[PDB]
Amino acid sequence: MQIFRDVSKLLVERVDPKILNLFRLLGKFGDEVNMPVYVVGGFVRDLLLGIKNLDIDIVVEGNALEFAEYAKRFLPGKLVKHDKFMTASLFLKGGLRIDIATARLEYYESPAKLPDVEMSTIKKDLYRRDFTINAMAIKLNPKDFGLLIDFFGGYRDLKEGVIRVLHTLSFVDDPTRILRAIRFEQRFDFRIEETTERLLKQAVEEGYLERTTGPRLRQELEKILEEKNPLKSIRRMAQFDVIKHLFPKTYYTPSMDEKMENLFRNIPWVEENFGEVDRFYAVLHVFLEFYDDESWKEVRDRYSLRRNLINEIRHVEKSAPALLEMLSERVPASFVYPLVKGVSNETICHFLAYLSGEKEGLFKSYLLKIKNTKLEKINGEYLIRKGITSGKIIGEVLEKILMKKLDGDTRDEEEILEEVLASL
Repeated sequence: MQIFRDVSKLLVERVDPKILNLFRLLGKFGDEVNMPVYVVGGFVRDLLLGIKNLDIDIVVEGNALEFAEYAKRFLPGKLVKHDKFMTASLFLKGGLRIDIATARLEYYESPAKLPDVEMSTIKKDLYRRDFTINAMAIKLNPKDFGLLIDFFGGYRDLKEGVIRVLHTLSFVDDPTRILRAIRFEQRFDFRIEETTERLLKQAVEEGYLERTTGPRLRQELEKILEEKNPLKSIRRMAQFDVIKHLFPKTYYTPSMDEKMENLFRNIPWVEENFGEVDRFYAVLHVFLEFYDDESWKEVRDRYSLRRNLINEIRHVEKSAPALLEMLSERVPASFVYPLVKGVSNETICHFLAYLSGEKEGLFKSYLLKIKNTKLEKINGEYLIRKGITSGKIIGEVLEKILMKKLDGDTRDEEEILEEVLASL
């Protein structure tokens, strides 16, 4: 099994020359300060897959700051230190930005957060990363420029479309990789090789997800949501029984899957007509239907959710059956007003998770009819106080006019006279 391979030709072929020359310079600085320099990770994966990947991620076997400082005086830019054991970024005025980190090992005392010491060679720094396809480096120092360093069978695992962990305790160490594996599985068209699959299942069914902290998990979750085909990933989690270990009161059923399918289908039509949609919460609107208060507080606290969220979910889960019936009978827009009156985009999606076909089509417009062509034109409360006093009664009036209007009457101030007649 080949570890070292000359990928020089491939780099000159695929990488922008302005940037290739930079990699060269960096290598050269490495020698001039006696640090081995490497580009690592996704960039190398992406190169070999022939996938554009612009950013530059540098690993040095030495002091990151020394190197960034040295680099800085030949590459005019802004040098930010960081809070990471030895991490810096040089922001070049030309636009692009260099990340620079010291090669590090991770040792795990428990299945939580690892000890780090720089006291690592590049080997150890690669050995601690998640999957073989992400654990590859290319050396930038002049004599070794364009050398693929692949300790773990990553090149081969690309050509076989495989997601494979680097050692046996990989999931137990960081159970966050359970979600990450699915994510890169759907992101390329990859499969989780047998052995690692078994490892994944053990970790899932032995409590490892619960043993990890909420925030870490949430973040890998949002990341899944922003990937290309989230629904695939979600179904993959369910295939692996992950969802229930993430949310102990949610059961992923053919019923839930349908809603979830409707959900995603309709989500962009909502970002389209209504603005930004937090996909994490949209998905929770479904996951968390029918949660009891204590099951909720447990989940609300583990992942850090808004307190009101259970209220909004409950509004949809409770009003959903009524909503279907109203869309069956082509009831007037005025009748679905109270259900969506001033609700979150996420709640909207959640309503859309229940429908398809004609009901979706109608509801979709009723919604647009509300978004716009809402909006009183002339009538204020103060257009009303010229003829009529307070107070609940004027508001009542304004909404009746709004409402007769939603079904729609294009003119006006007949509507007021018209409905004050109704009031008698």
